[PDB]
Amino acid sequence: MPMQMFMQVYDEIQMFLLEELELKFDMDPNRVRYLRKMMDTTCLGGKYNRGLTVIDVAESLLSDGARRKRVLHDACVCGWMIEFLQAHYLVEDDIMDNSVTRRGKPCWYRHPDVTVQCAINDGLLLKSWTHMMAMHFFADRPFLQDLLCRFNRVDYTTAVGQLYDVTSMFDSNKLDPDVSQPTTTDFAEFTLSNYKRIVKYKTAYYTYLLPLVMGLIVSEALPTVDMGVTEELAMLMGEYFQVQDDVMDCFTPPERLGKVGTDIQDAKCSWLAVTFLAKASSAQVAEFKANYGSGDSEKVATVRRLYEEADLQGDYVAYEAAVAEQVKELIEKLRLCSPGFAASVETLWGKTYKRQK
Amino acid sequence: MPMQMFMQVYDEIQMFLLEELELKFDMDPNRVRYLRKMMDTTCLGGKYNRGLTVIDVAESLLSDGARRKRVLHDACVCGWMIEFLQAHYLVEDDIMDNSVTRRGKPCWYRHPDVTVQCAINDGLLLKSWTHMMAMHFFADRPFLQDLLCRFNRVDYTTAVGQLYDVTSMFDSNKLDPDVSQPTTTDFAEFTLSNYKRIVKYKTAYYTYLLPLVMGLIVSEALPTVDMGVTEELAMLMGEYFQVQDDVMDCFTPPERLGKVGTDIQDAKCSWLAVTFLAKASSAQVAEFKANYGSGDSEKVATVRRLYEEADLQGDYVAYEAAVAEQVKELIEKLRLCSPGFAASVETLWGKTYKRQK
Ligand SMILES: [Mg+2]
Ligand SMILES: [Mg+2]
Ligand SMILES: [Mg+2]
Ligand SMILES: [Mg+2]
Ligand SMILES: [Mg+2]
Ligand SMILES: [Mg+2]
Repeated sequence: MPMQMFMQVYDEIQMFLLEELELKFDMDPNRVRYLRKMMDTTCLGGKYNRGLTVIDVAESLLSDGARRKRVLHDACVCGWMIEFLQAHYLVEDDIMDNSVTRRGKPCWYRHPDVTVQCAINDGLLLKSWTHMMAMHFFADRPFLQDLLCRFNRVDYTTAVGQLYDVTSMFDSNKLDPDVSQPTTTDFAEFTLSNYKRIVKYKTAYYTYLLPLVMGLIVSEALPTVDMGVTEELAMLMGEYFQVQDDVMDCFTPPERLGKVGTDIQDAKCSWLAVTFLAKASSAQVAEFKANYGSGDSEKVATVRRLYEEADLQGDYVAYEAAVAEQVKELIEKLRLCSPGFAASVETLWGKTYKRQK
Repeated sequence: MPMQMFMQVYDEIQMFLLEELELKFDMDPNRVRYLRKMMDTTCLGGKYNRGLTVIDVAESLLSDGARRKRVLHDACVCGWMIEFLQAHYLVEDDIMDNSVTRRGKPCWYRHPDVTVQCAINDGLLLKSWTHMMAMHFFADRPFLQDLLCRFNRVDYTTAVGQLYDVTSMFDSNKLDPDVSQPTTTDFAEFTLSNYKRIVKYKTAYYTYLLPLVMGLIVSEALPTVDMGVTEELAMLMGEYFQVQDDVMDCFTPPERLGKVGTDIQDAKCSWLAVTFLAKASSAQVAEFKANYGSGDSEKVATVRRLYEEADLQGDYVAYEAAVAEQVKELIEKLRLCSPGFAASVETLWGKTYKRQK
C-alpha cells in the first residue's frame, strides 16, 4: 500500500505543477512536455527511501478517519518534497562529480538533448518545485512556517556539506579564489575527522533527520520524541549509509548499483581512502599517492587493489557492527517514551543495515 | 544616507552567517575565509538598485522613533536578500551564458582558484543565505511566512524565465531530452511575443516587482496599494530594463559595463535579434543566419553591422517613448490611492529610464 498512494500523489503534484506552468507562466506544450520528462527522469526510478520514511513515520504515529487521510496525504507531499530535493542535488552533484550514469541511465546533464547549462537550471526548477508544492498543499496549515524553515536549514546544511566534499582534495591552507592550485599531493586532510564532517552535513541531515522530522511535523508529534536522541540516530545512520555508498562506489559492479563510480578518479575523500591512509605502510601510501585522482583505468585498478590488500573489508565489518549496537541502544532509549516513532526508525534502519542497494 | 546603513547591515549579516558556519557547522578558518571572499565578490561591487529600492519604499511609506529603526533595518535585510538572490543568479547565469567577465573582474567560475563544480555549489550557498538571513532576522516577525512564500514564488518564476532564455534557440517542437538537436537554423521562435515571455519571467519579477513588494511587507502596508497596477508597472519597467540590457550587451563598451557581451555568440533571443528579424530583408536575414551564434569575431562583427544597418536605434527610441508614457499613466493611477508608494516607484523609474549603467 505505501507505494500506491505515493505514486497517486506524484500525479496530483505533477499535474498541479505543469498545469500551473501552462496557465500562469505562459508555457507552451513543448516545454511542458520537456519538463514532464525531466521530472519523471530526475525524480522517478530510485527506491524512494526518504519519501517512504515520511509516510511510514506518519502512519506509525497516528496511534474521523478524516485526520488519517489529511495526515497521510501531507506525509506523501513531504515525501515528494524530499525526493524532489534529492533529485535536485543529484542533478547538480552528477555535474560536479562528473558522473556518467545514474539509476541505470545517463546523468541528466548527459542526456543527448540536454545541454549542460539547461541541466544546471533544470536542477534549480527541481528545488523550486519543493517550495511550490509545499505552498500549494500546505497553504492553510498551521505548520507551513516551521516546516519551511527546517527544510531550508537542512538544504543549506547539505550545500555546506557539499563544499566540504568538493574541496576535500585541495590543501585548505592554500584555498584562495584568486590563486590557482592543484590537487593535494600530501593528502594531510584525508582524515576520519574531516571524513565525518563531510558526510554528516552532505548526507546525514537530508537523508536521515529530515524525513523523520517531516513525518513528525505532518503528524503534529514533533515535541513527543527525544530530539537529541533522534538526532544522534540520524547522524549515525547517515554516516554509515554514506560509508556504504563509498564502498559500493568502488566495489559493487555498476549494473547492480545503477551508476559508474567516480570517487577514485575525482580523488574523493571517501571512507575507503581515509581508512586506508591511517593504517597503511609508507610503501602503500606512496603507491596510492601515485595512482589516486586519475582517469587511467590501470591506476584506478591499482587503488582498488591496495584497498583489498590493506584488508579494508576487515575495518568495514567492525565499523558496521559498532554502528549497529549504538543504533540498537538508542532505538531502545527512544522506545521508552516514543514506541511508535521508535518502530519506524527501526524500519528505516532495516532498510540501511547491510543494504545491497 | 541609505547606502551608509545598507553596508552596516551587510556586515551584520555577514558576521552572523560566517560565525554560524564556525560555531554550528564545524567550519575551519580557511573555508570561512573562502566563503567571505566568495560572498564579497559575488554580492558587492554592483549598484544595489534592487536592495536600495526596498529601503526607499520603506522610507517613503512611513507616513517614539523605534518602529522607524525596526522597519528600516528590516528593509536592509530584505534588500540584501534580493542582492544575495541576484548574486546567486549571476554565478549560475555566467556559467550558463559562458561569460568571461562580471562587475570589472572575472566571472566567479572563472576565478583562478574557483573550480566550476565549486562555483555551481557556491551559487547554491548564496541562495540558501537568503533563507538563513531571513530566518534569523525575522524569526519573531509576523510577516516571515508571507515573505518567504512570495520570495520563493518569484525565485521560481526567475528559474522558469531562465529556461525560456536557455532554450530560446532550439526548435521547441524537437525539444526532447532523449534526442540531440543543433541550433535552430530557421529562428521561427525569435519573435517579440516569445521575447516578451523570456523577459517578463527571467527579469521583471525579481528585479522590479519583488523589491517593491518587500518594501511594502516590512512597512506592513501591502494591502494599502493597488497590486494589479503595481504588477503592471513592474512588468513594463522590467521588460524595458531587459531591452536596455540586451542593447548594451551589444553596443556598450565592456568597460562602461563591467562585462563582455555574449548574447550574439550564445545565439540568444535578445530584443535586438527579434526586432531586426521582424523587419529585415530576406537577404539580410540570410546573412544574419550565417553569422549568428558563433564565437568568431568577424561573424560577431557582421551581426553588429546588420543591426546598425537596420536602424534598430529608431525602433528603440520609439519603444522607450511608448513605455515611458504607459508608465507615467500608471503611476498616476497609483498616486491617487497611495502617493507615498507612487513616489518611490517614480524614483525607481528614474533609475531605469535612460540608464547608461
Ligand atoms: Mg558528490
Ligand atoms: Mg556523486
Ligand atoms: Mg557516491
Ligand atoms: Mg542569461
Ligand atoms: Mg548573462
Ligand atoms: Mg545580458
